[PDB]
Formats: sequence, structure tokens, C-alpha cells
Amino acid sequence: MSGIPEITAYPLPTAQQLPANLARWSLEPRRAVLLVHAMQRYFLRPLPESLRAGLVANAARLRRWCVEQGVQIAYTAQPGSMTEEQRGLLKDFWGPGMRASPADREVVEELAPGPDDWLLTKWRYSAFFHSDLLQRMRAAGRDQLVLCGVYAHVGVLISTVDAYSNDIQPFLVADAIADFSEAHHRMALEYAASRCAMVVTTDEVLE
Amino acid sequence: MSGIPEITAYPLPTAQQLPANLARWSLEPRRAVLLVHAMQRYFLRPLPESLRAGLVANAARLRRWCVEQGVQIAYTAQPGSMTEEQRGLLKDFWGPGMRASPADREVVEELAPGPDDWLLTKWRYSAFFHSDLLQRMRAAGRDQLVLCGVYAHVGVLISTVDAYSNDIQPFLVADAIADFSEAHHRMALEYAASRCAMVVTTDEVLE
Ligand SMILES: CCCCCCCCO[C@@H]1O[C@H](CO)[C@@H](O)[C@H](O)[C@H]1O
Ligand SMILES: CCCCCCCCO[C@@H]1O[C@H](CO)[C@@H](O)[C@H](O)[C@H]1O
Ligand SMILES: C=C(O[C@H]1C=CC=C(C(=O)O)[C@@H]1O)C(=O)O
Ligand SMILES: C=C(O[C@H]1C=CC=C(C(=O)O)[C@@H]1O)C(=O)O
Repeated sequence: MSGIPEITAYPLPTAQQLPANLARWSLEPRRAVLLVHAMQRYFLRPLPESLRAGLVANAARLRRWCVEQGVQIAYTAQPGSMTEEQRGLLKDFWGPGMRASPADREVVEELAPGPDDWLLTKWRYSAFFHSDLLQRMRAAGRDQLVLCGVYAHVGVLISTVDAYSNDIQPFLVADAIADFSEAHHRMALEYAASRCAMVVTTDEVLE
Repeated sequence: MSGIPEITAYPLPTAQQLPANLARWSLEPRRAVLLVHAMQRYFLRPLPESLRAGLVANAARLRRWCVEQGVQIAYTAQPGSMTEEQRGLLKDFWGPGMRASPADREVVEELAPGPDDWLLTKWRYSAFFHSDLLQRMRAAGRDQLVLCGVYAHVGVLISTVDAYSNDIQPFLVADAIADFSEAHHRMALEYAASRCAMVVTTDEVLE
């Protein structure tokens, strides 16, 4: 009862297909965190292999640049086997959710965390919710957030909104996210570019 | 430089045009708060009069039922004349924002707050952000939230998401909200019904 629908293959958007950004922010490595959002085996299994492959190749490219440039890396991941109390109203849309087993909860090996990277717990749509993401960013002097991962219109977008709300400038990497469908993905970008982030492609980040 | 686009008249959705709810929550007055979200003069002036009139008539109907049934009423409102620091990244999409003058910041008279109603400050998209909404709901023993107001896809939706995330069951009143366009409004409902709320009409609440 995952609540996650059948996902049909679609192309990741190119720079030419992105909506116009209304903001004018510019990414500075020294100010930034890369949020690798919910790239757990359980959340990537629903993706068709072509989409999975495109997503993980770009996120990996992105992560390597970030490490080379001194961008702080952060992963969010659900603990798995949430208690009823922990699960709360996620139950109603998404069932009991993934198990606390390596097969479900592991970050996929192509994005394997390194010793210096932050490991944050995901409870709800926003990566900041009941995590110490905000506190860590403040204590690290980092006020920009680069987002990649899944699902574009759900946790990725809501995390973007929350960062924005905390006066943290977000950069949503349009082809290093994936979603339930092309339309969901496109609408997440449209929302971001006009309401809370700079929408960019992986190449655009790498310059 | 409000950032608010020209809004063209459109009909509020009827029960038959609503997306299917995936949740099964049921509103109990004793558990609930009615959030009258950003119904300030400044935010309603961009609406064409037909849309304004439909919105305020349904919100008023809703508020009267809520009072008759013992539902706690709460208003959110921006202080106006935000400092640069207070305004933060809202500046980039929405300019300096409304003034701290009655002409901008007042709740519209058709929804005039009463002495028992909560007055909460709005800073960002989510009504909970830097307000004491959550704290008050917890201390009042209320764990359901009925939302009306503007703009459907921005603060109304993000507030709905935040309530949901705090295991507070939301009820989004589809024809007691308004938005930048019909498509924005419809997509907010689609999002809500499948991700964070029961979507209902004013009549459906009044039974
Ligand atoms: C910016 C993001 C915009 C998303 C607009 C609608 C998002 C919710 O879309 C929902 O997806 C479900 C499949 O998961 C469908 O079954 C629902 O009918 C549909 O409304
Ligand atoms: C669930 C809510 C879905 C909204 C999908 C897109 C929302 C943002 O829509 C934006 O509205 C602007 C006018 O304000 C347009 O100028 C932008 O081009 C458009 O992308
Ligand atoms: C990958 C996300 O997880 C959520 C979305 C679908 C299923 C979930 C679950 O089973 O818990 C999440 O709540 C995200 O927030 O985008
Ligand atoms: C009515 C809202 O205010 C926001 C939306 C547009 C302009 C705003 C402003 O000028 O501050 C808000 O940030 C809402 O969150 O939906």
C-alpha cells in the first residue's frame, strides 16, 4: 500500500525546457549545502530504469562537483519501520512505509555517503521537519541549498519551500530530481521558479 | 512590485468538480480550528469583484457555522511594512509587500474578527512559520484544521502541508479559497486531495 503510483518513463528536462527564474540568486560553494533528498532504495525502485539511471548519473555528477568545490553534502533518509505514532498521517496516503532493512532504507550505492557528509532523518515532506538540518546549516554558516533527489513535487518541493522560508536561497537541480510523472515534475519546476528557488540543470551548476 | 499577477474572473469549483479525496477524515467541531488565511485588504484587492464576492460570502458562511458549532476561529495577517530583515527572500518574488496601514493590513469587514478569535502573525507561506499556531492548537486540544482564504496554491496549500505534517487533519474548503487563476486553484486542490487534506465545499462542511 505504498501510495506510489505506476511511473512511466519520461525525459529529464533540458535547459531550454525550464521555466524562467524570477529570482537572481547565484550559487557560491562556500555558502552551500547539497541536499541528497530521499535517495533510498525504496523510493527509487518505482522508477523505470531509464529514469533511475538518468537521475542517479546527474546526482552523482552533482555530488562530485560539490565535493570538489567544498560544498557540504547532506543526505536525508527515513528510518524505516516507523511506529504508528511516528508514521502518523503518512499512513493515510502512503501506508506503513518502508522497512528498517538495508534493502529499503539504504542510500543507493552510486551516491554512497562519505564520512564528512551529514546524515539527517526524514520524517515528513520537508527535510527540515523534526531534523537538525536548519540548526546545522546555521552553525556551519551556510545559507544556500542545492536540492536533488525524489519526489520533485512532494518532499523536494516542500523542502525547497521551507529553505526559502528560512531565508536560505535554494537551487533546484531540474534534471537531478525525478517524480511520479513528467507533468508532476514540470509543475514542481514551475512552482519553484516562480515561488521559492532558482531552477537550474546539472550542467548549469558545473558551469 | 507586488509580484501578484493580473487575475481574471473564474468560477469557484462545485462539489462535482473536486478531485477525489484519498483520505477518510471527518470533521469534528470540538477538534477543530478555522484558519482564516490572509484575508487582508491588500491580498483581496487583486481579485476581480465577482471572485472576491464569492470567496467572502462562502468564508463568511463558513465562519458563522464554525462559531455556532464551537469551532475555534483563527486569523493570520502580515504586520505590514516589514523591515528588510523581516522581509528576507520574500523581496525577490513579492517586493517590499504591504504597508502597515489599515488600508492594506486590515481583515476585510465581512470577516471581522471577534473577541474570542485568535490573531496570528503571518511571516511566510506557512501560517505556522514563526507563529504560535501550533502551540495554541496543542494547548487547546485541537488537531483538525479547516482552511479558507488566499492564495490557494501558495500560503493556503503550504499551511495545509504543514498542518498535515504535524499530524493535524486538514479540511481545505475549495470554494472558500481563491487564487491567481483557475488552473492554480484546481492544481492546489489536486495536490491537497492526494497529499495532505480532505477537499470539501462550504455546503459539505455545513452538511
Ligand atoms: C507543483 C506540483 C503540482 C502537482 C499538481 C497535482 C499533484 C497531485 O496529482 C495527483 O497525482 C495522483 C497520482 O499520484 C493522481 O492520482 C491524482 O488524481 C492527482 O491529482
Ligand atoms: C499545486 C499548485 C500548482 C502550481 C503549478 C504552477 C504554479 C506557479 O505557476 C506560475 O504562475 C506565474 C504567475 O504567478 C506564471 O507567470 C509562471 O510562469 C507559472 O509557472
Ligand atoms: C520521497 C518522499 O517521501 C514521501 C513521499 C512518498 C511516500 C512517503 C512514505 O512512504 O513515507 C513520503 O512521505 C518525498 O517526500 O518526496
Ligand atoms: C497571501 C499569501 O501571501 C504571500 C503570497 C503573495 C505575496 C506575499 C507578500 O507580499 O508577502 C506572500 O508572501 C499567501 O501566502 O498565499
